Amino acid sequence: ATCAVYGDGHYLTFDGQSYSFNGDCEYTLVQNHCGGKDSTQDSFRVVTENVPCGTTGTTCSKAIKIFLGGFELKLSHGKVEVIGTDESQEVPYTIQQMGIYLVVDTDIGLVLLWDKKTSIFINLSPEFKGRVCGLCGNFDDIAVNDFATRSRSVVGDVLEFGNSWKLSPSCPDALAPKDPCTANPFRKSWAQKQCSILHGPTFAACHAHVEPARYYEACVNDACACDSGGDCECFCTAVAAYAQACHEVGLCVSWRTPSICPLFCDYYNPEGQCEWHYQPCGVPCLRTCRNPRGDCLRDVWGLEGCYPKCPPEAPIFDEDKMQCVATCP
Amino acid sequence: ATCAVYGDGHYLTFDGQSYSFNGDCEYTLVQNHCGGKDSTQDSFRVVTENVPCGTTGTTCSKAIKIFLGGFELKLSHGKVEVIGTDESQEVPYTIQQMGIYLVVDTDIGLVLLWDKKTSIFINLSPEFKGRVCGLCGNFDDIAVNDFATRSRSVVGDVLEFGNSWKLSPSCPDALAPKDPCTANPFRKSWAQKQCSILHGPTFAACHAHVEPARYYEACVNDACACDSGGDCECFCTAVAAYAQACHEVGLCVSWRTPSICPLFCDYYNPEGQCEWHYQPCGVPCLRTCRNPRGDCLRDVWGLEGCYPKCPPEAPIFDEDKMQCVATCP
Ligand SMILES: [Ca+2]
Ligand SMILES: [Ca+2]
Repeated sequence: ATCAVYGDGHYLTFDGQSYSFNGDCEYTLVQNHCGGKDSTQDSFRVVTENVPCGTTGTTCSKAIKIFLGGFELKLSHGKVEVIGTDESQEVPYTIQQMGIYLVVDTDIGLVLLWDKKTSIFINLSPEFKGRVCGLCGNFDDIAVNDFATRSRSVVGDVLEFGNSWKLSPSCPDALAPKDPCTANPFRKSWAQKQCSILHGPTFAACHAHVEPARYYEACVNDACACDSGGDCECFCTAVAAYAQACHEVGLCVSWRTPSICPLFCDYYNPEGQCEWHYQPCGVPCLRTCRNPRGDCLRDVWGLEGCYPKCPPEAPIFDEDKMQCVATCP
Repeated sequence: ATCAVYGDGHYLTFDGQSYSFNGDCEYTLVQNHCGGKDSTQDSFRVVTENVPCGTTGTTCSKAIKIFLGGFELKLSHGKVEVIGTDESQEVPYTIQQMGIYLVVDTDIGLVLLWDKKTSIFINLSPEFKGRVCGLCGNFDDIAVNDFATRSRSVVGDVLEFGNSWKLSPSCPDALAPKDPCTANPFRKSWAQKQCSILHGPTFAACHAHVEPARYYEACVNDACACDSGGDCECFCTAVAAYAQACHEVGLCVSWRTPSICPLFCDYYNPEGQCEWHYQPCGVPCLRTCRNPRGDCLRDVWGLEGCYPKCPPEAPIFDEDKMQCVATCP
């Protein structure tokens, strides 16, 4: 159970519902109290804005704003921005970047994952079941009642469900998308050649467990649509979505190849030093000044991305100068 | 003095002449005896074929064939293929891959550099001056007489000069190219943003020496034209052309950034081992079973690409399993 918003309008609910829509507006994914009685009076809210990326019109998210007790977080250009420093209580969120994921976790039990480019995953702890409303549907493990359109009513119109959670009072109404591959037929051969890796023998373990046909067509559509420049990032995000979906099951897999989506972990390594090896499965509990060896958050998973390989001498990471120091003074 | 064929129809002669043309045919760059008296009776010849890469019609080279004493080399799909094993004399060429360059050298003194995708550079030793004919012009350090169109005549028509060196008797005549950026105006902003790095402070050392305006517009044109997919490779080749042109002067520079054209030298490193650090300047003389420490070819330059960093124990490279073994048994 985890919200899966990625690429161009691909969504997967907690209860396991897959739909699609595109719209250039502001939307909220997770709300507290559903606008009613404030039971826990926390009023958590996560919102996002879509920009017309790509000439096909298939917009993708650009910025994410998080509201928590009068505290606001702005995510844009790969840098975290905070607006509003309430002089009460304290900081309730932790900002941590792991691999190619930007992770923010709340003391309430809310965990968000950010690829810093397009994708985003939201998971909810079981104590908040049912009483959550948004585009991700009610967290009740029932794919039937996940279409509550701000009025406790389930409607078969995915477009109506998506439009019901717009934020700007004066914002253009979203509409059904076109066919990216029919729009760009000349890219179809290259797109199929690139996205065929998912059905290749490398991902056979996940193929034997889940059905990647939806993710396969998602990769094809994303590659077809991405035509204004930098299609490599579109393809990499499309693949990494299914990679994470397989990883969260529990069985680690490896899919990176120097010809496709190549990381450059050597760059962070300074001169005369080599302590950054890519970890496919995902690093276990680490040690650093902020998070000691004995302390770790197990709600996170292996994920992916370059991680430092600190020497046995000074294995603690610093997180301020991106190196392994013995201890932060 | 070095032939510089790269991207989509970009050529620079030994004597320093820059022109451009595109054509889907077979052409010869360097010929021996110019079809006349065989002085050294070596009859060296390098030929190439152009394929309609990209929807703009700007073709780029795909395969290179080398003729040397009845020995033929086929270069396609990133793998070297040899056709014709004469049962006389011996092998006169050495096939070696260094960094992101595939290098073949002849005992005569001919050196070729291959990026395995599009680009190619040809240098000539001084003993072969003047008596060489081809698209690269006569090797006499004179930009005036480099337009010999197979008849010892210089013609101001670059198109005519290019067509005069076609090989297939029945092959379509080449024509002047269009404007890639006018063809794809929506890509102009992204292309300028990507190609502006050359004029950025990183390459100021070469900016203070050579004039990169031609290379700047070449990068812009290449990024504009590359639209059928994989524009990242087009941009990377366009940048690396100027990078090599600056490197051959003598002053080493660094331009790689994990956000742009990122190498994945970590991949070659096996588990528990980190002995592949990217070298910007280019590795000095190496040691291996084929080429010992005392033996090295100094005609080559630093170039670029991932190189192994063998430990002080077993520093010899094997070249058969891509690792550093003590000595080949
Ligand atoms: Ca539901
Ligand atoms: Ca000349």
